[PDB]
Amino acid sequence: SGPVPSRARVYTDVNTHRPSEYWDYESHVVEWGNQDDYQLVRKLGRGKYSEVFEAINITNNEKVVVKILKPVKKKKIKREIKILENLRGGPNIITLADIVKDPVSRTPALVFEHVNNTDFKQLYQTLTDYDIRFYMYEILKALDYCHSMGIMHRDVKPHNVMIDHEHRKLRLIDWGLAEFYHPGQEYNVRVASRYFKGPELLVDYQMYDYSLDMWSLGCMLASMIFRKEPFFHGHDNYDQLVRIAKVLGTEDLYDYIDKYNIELDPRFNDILGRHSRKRWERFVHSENQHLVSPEALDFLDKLLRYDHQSRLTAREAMEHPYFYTVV
Amino acid sequence: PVPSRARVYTDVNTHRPSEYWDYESHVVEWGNQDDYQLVRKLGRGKYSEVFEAINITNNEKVVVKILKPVKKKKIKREIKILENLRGGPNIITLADIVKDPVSRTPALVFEHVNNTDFKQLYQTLTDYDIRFYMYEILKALDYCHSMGIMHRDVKPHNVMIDHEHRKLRLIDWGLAEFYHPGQEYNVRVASRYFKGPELLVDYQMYDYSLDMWSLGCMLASMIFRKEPFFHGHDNYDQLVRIAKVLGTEDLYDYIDKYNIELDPRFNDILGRHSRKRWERFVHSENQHLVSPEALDFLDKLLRYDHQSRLTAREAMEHPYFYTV
Ligand SMILES: CCc1ccccc1-c1ccc(CNCCc2nc3cccc([N+](=O)O)c3[nH]2)cc1Cl
Ligand SMILES: CCc1ccccc1-c1ccc(CNCCc2nc3cccc([N+](=O)O)c3[nH]2)cc1Cl
Repeated sequence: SGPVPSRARVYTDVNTHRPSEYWDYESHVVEWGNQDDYQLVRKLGRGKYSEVFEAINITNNEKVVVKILKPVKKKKIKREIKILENLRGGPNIITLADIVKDPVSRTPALVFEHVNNTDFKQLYQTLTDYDIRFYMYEILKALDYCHSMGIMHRDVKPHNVMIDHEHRKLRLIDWGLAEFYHPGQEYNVRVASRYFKGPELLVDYQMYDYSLDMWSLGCMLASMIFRKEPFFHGHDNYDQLVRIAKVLGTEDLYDYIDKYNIELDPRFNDILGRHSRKRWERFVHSENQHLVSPEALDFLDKLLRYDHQSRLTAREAMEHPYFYTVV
Repeated sequence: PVPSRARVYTDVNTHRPSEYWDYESHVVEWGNQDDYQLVRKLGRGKYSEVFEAINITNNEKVVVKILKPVKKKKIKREIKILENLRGGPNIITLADIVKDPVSRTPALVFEHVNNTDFKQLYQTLTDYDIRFYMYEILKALDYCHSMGIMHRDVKPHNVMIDHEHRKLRLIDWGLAEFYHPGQEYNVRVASRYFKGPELLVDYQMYDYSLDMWSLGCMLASMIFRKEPFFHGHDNYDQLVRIAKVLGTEDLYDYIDKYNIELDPRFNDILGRHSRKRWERFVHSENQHLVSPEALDFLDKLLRYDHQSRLTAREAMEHPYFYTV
């Protein structure tokens, strides 16, 4: 008969009850302004099909961020623009300020609010237990907001979280893989970055939801509190599930695939093996014990679960004792 | 023109960091309006509509103000001021800042207020009631002035009263601004009947004392049962109506003192007028609200010279309030 259907435990019908205007990005009309009002200063990063720059707005002498997009897929550009317009002004969401094209190149470009990114390489050596709790709570405010707006980010990872530590400011960026949640919809599993992909993507279960972002957030928490980067170090997408099974165990993996009647790809036959369920306390060492606590391990255990339905939602996560010390 | 500054809270914003008063640099976090269900329309103002609503997460009634985004800088200003004053005595409480997912229209969520009708209070009000509520307004004004803010739109429409619970709230901070000594402000503020002489003669270096003139106009209308007290038909005529009570002599002394150049539009309409005695406005229908203390207090608020008017602090110490 095929796989068993599934739906989100929260914000299930938020898009169903809204007019098509909100979610039908293919029908959205994009107004491209003149890029002559912005002067490019320096390159910040170079991603797949995009380059990010620091720039200056000549009309008010203010710094901005300009993302120049390689127009490989026009439908994908309309999707990112519509999502950014819908989320504009939301808590800890990057703020879209303008949509422009250079007069001669006609290359699509997005203009955002400036963020003064601190170099993290020196920062994780000085980070405290409070700092991790504080910034994890800021990420959860962004996730509960975008999920309430019927949007899944689908690429949560440290590269997509900008922090200005001096001002204690955090922003969730790069909404290029984000999508609108419709119950019963089958999505493409080729999303997120390898180390952050949820088990649903790795076993080809297409009827996933906001809970995918909660797995990716758990991977980030485990790498920070244990000082192990990345936490699940796969070398390919099949090996990535084996790395997860070496921690969570193979017994609970079979319960997951049986609950949803998922057919395991034959490529897992010779590599999966048999693995015991490990205790989270086994990852504690002298270099990371100052970031670990019973509360932190209980919270991590409630995020890193095979069953997407059993993971905490962003709102449930915000009520956990791990955050009792934050404002 | 001659430079002027406030007699109180002069440098309160000067000694605070830039974050406090630089509203243009303030980051506004717009939440999801899906947590609120609109019930009914309460009122419709210029560039705003006020609705009674219910917060679905705690089953509590709230007030939701939907703003027409005519000027984005003005929205940031009102929000920053409401955030700075949040929780202050008799100040409307900002509870949330939201936008509807499809319309993206800016909206402010406030505490609920069960207002008693203004046209209904007017008949059963006593001398004590006027003294009590005037003191409640003074608590809000001394607080916002101490916080370096001038309301600039003090009028009865902006004061909500729950008479059953004896609760008062100063609302509509859309025209409010931060006071900086020596700053020149826009004179196109406040409602016609409540505009101070400084606004009418185009004197831009005004302060917190503007709010004390407006409060004076409110007191005069209540004790004398004359609404409004100064009934101008346009901004130029408004100055003539004040001149009919305070006289044209003291107006020229005010003008000369600050080297104000009178607009030529006043040439054929201002005329010559005598200074009237406050006792002349007492009649059979209002004598139960008038007293020597009330007239002395009123005389100390309604003065052309903004520097000579009582401060909210000085006003709170007047014998008129000895019974509250
Ligand atoms: C490590 C995961 C984690 C777990 C728990 C709490 C915080 C974090 C975290 C969160 C964020 C960062 C800092 N990430 C910066 C990523 C970044 N910095 C940039 C700088 C310039 C451009 C960038 N771009 O993507 O275009 C860019 N992207 C560092 C860390 Cl340590
Ligand atoms: C006895 C106090 C007093 C002393 C001196 C002069 C006037 C009064 C007075 C007399 C009546 C009122 C009541 N004004 C209500 C105005 C109002 N009622 C509303 C009801 C609904 C919405 C409103 N809004 O503007 O958003 C709104 N605004 C307030 C006051 Cl302060």
